[PDB]
Amino acid sequence: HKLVPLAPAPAVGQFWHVTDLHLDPTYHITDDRTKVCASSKGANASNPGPFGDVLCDSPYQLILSAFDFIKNSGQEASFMIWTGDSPPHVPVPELSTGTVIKVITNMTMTVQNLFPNLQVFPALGNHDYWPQDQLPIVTSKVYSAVADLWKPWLGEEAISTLKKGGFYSQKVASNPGLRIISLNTNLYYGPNIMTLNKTDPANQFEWLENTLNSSLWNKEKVYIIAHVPVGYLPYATDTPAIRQYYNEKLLDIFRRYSSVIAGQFYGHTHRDSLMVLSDKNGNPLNSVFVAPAVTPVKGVLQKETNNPGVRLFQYKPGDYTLLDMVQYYLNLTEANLKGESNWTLEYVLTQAYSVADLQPKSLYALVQQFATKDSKQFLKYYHYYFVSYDSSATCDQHCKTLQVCAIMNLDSMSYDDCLKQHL
Ligand SMILES: *[C@@H]1O[C@H](CO[C@@H]2O[C@@H](C)[C@@H](O)[C@@H](O)[C@@H]2O)[C@@H](O[C@@H]2O[C@H](CO)[C@@H](O)[C@H](O)[C@H]2NC(C)=O)[C@H](O)[C@H]1NC(C)=O
Ligand SMILES: *[C@@H]1O[C@H](CO)[C@@H](O[C@@H]2O[C@H](CO)[C@@H](O)[C@H](O)[C@H]2NC(C)=O)[C@H](O)[C@H]1NC(C)=O
Ligand SMILES: *[C@@H]1O[C@H](CO)[C@@H](O[C@@H]2O[C@H](CO)[C@@H](O)[C@H](O)[C@H]2NC(C)=O)[C@H](O)[C@H]1NC(C)=O
Ligand SMILES: *[C@@H]1O[C@H](CO)[C@@H](O)[C@H](O)[C@H]1NC(C)=O
Ligand SMILES: *[C@@H]1O[C@H](CO)[C@@H](O)[C@H](O)[C@H]1NC(C)=O
Ligand SMILES: [Zn+2]
Ligand SMILES: [Zn+2]
Repeated sequence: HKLVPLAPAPAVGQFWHVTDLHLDPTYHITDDRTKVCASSKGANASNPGPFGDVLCDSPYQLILSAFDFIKNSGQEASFMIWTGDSPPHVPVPELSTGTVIKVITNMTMTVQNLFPNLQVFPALGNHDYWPQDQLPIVTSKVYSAVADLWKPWLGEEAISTLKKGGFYSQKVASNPGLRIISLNTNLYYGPNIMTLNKTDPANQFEWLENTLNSSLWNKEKVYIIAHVPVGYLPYATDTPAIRQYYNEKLLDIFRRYSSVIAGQFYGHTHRDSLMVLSDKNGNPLNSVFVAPAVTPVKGVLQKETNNPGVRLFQYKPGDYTLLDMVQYYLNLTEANLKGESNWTLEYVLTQAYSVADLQPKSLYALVQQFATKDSKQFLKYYHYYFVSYDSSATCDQHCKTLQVCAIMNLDSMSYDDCLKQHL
């Protein structure tokens, strides 16, 4: 037979996920530690170095080290997802629309300059707007500016919806049959006073339903990406990450389409968390991966924070089932002491937890293990939750119940049931 595609001589696809870069262009080592970074809001940086400080957002040197690590890692990857939050945590009057656009431009061009051939799928974060959190339900300067910045990666239809509402879907050029849906979940975030009481802000739910329907009929698989996740904040009691009304509506769509959705990937929490979306009777439907931040920032009172992280997913080519996740990190104290970075493997999920893959069943069974008393699996998970920032951090019985309940129960009814039974 002539002119047949050439067969291979077990291939695995891979993609990167980076999030919550939070560049602080003010960062510099100075004798007066209240002047190291505007993101410390006048507190003395604790022990600052070239790669940052726990009381500061990311120096450019830290962000560049993360992307240089990716570039030089020897990992092949066919795309990258980037789930938002580029400007630093400074007060509203210290920023502006133009300043926000300048920072997002810097990060976008850093990526485009270092990875000219790599398609990247961004999502907007709640800090990717001026004033922060107030992302609107109609077009805006920011939405237009990111549409221009991200045009190398996005087709006409995606640019159109991004300009209008901050969301889009896009085919993955290197992966026929895979579509990325990039939601603007900041429309559902509590502090957003521009969307209070709207049943379908920016018509994103209607759009999402229609997009998933078309993916079904076009035999596509979907990865969902967004900044703010669904479900419950695992360190708090009964505090959904987005407003309850919206969390419930979004989860209803995700459950119904859970056979088309092969992955969900979020940021915002600056922590390494898992969730398993199940139906009301506890049949696992969809795996959810919240990635930790590059920035190590924390407030003055907060007891723990994260080390900087970036992560890589492995998936089945042409099928898009998730096979593994490799979490990398920077030991910030180690890097700052010597002045050179050593981005390094934190863990491989299948090896760390002795699971076969990232399918909902495999993670659902793992979390049953977490729940057993003195589970070594949960102890490891809690260490990884802060990206190995503090091995002596402990999670008492109340803390663990809040964590496990949030991992397994993404809707209000299931979550409440879990707390009533175990708290
Ligand atoms: C769900 O999608 C089907 C399929 O529609 C087509 O296939 C998609 C992959 C995409 O290419 C769409 O643009 C296509 O229209 C919808 O069924 C079609 O609906 C149109 C009217 O809008 C009708 O003229 C066609 O005959 C329908 N085709 C079939 C096979 O039924 C369907 O309406 C969508 N459902 C919902 C609830 O949105
Ligand atoms: C993004 O911003 C950084 C600095 O905020 C720019 O970097 C300057 O030059 C080198 C590398 O180009 C940095 O290490 C320095 O920190 C920066 N200079 C000064 C005086 O601080 C970088 O060029 C910007 N990138 C883009 C694409 O705009
Ligand atoms: C990151 O690097 C720091 C500094 O090297 C490590 O700090 C060690 O912390 C343990 C307690 O957790 C101490 O007993 C050691 O003496 C410290 N080592 C040094 C050389 O100071 C820290 O453990 C590292 N983080 C990880 C996850 O390995
Ligand atoms: C910062 O640290 C120095 C100690 O070297 C101290 O004199 C100064 O008052 C501190 N400022 C604040 C706000 O903690
Ligand atoms: C809007 O407010 C009313 C009453 O305050 C409430 O019944 C309704 O569910 C709210 N809608 C949304 C989308 O929050
Ligand atoms: Zn953030
Ligand atoms: Zn955020």
